[PDB]
Amino acid sequence: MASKRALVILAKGAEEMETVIPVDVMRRAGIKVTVAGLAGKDPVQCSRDVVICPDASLEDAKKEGPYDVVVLPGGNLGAQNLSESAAVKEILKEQENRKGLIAAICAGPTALLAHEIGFGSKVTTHPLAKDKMMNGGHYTYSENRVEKDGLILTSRGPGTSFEFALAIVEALNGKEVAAQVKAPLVLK
Amino acid sequence: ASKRALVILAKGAEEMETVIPVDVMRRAGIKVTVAGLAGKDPVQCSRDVVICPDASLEDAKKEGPYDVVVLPGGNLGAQNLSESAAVKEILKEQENRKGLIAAICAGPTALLAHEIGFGSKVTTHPLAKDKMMNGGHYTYSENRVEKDGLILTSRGPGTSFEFALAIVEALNGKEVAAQVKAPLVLK
Repeated sequence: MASKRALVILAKGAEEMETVIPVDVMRRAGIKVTVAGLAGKDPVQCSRDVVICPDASLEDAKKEGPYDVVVLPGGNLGAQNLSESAAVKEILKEQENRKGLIAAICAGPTALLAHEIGFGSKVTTHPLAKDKMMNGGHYTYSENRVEKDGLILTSRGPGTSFEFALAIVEALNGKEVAAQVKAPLVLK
Repeated sequence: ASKRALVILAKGAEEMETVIPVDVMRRAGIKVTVAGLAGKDPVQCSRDVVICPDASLEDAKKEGPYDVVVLPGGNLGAQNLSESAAVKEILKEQENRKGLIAAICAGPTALLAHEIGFGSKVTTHPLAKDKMMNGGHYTYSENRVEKDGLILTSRGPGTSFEFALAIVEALNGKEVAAQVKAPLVLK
C-alpha cells in the first residue's frame, strides 16, 4: 500500500507550533512528512525564534513526485514569504489541478489568496487575518476552528493546530488511524 | 527585567512539548534559552524534527540562574535527562533556590531519577505513572496541570498549552497570561 506523504513548507518567520505540531501528528499517523525549507537547506528561524532544520530544501523536495497534502504553516513573516514565492505558487497551482489536498492555518491561508487558489471555497483564518484574506471577496468565510471545503483545508491558529493536524490525518488515512493517533496525545 | 526560563533539550524529546512552552513563554516576554543537553549541535526529537539549541546546557547553566527550568517529555528525551549528572545538578540548585521546576509527559520521571521534590503532588502522562510512582515518592493527580508549590507537572502533548500558560501565570501573572492566550485562539 505504501504510505501517504506530506510536504510542509517552512519559511523564515513561520509559526513554530503550527508547523511542528502538524508534522508530529502526521508522522504519528504513519504519513511520511518532508519539512522543506523555502530558502534552502539552511536552518530556519521561526516567529518566536526557535530554529528548525529542514529535511531538505523546497528546491529538492519539489522534485520528489506528488504529495498527498501540502501544508502551509502560519506566522506573519512566514505566510508573507510563502505569499511572495514563485516556487510556492507553482506547487500550490499544481496540487490544486492534481486535485490534491491543500492545508493552510492561521495567516497561512492568505498564501492561497496571493497565489489565486481555491477561489470560491469556504475558508477560515486567524481572526486578525480575516481582513486580508477576504479582500476582493474571493472566498466565503468560516469561523469553524477547522474548515474543510472539498480539497482546501484551513484553520484559525496555534490553538487549533491539533484539530488541524488531526483533520489532515483523517482526510489522508481515515478515522481509525486518526483516533489511534489522538488517544496518546492526552487531548481534552 | 524579564523573567528567565531554561529548557533542557535532549535527543528524543517530544517536539511539541518543547516548542509550545518555548513559543508561549517568549510571547509572554520571558527570555527563554533552549539548552542542548549534549552540546550545541541540532537535536533529533522523538518524531525527527530537528531543533537548533540557543546554546549548550554547559553554557546555559553558566548564565545566571533561571526563574524556571522546564523538562520536555518523550521516551528517549526523558531517559536522557534522567541519566544526566548535569541535569541533576541544575535541578538540585533550582529546588534550593526556591525556583520553579516544570516537567511534562514523561519529563517528571527525570525528577524521580534525581530525587527532586519528593513527597510532592505530581501528574504525568498515563503511561509514565507506574515508573513515576515506583517507591511511593509522590502523590498522584490527574488534573491536566498540577502545580504543587514550585513543582509544576503536566500529562502530555495535548496539555502543553495549559502547561505553558501555567508557567506564564506563575511567572508574569494572570493578566499577562490572558493577554498571551487570547491570540492563540485556544478553545
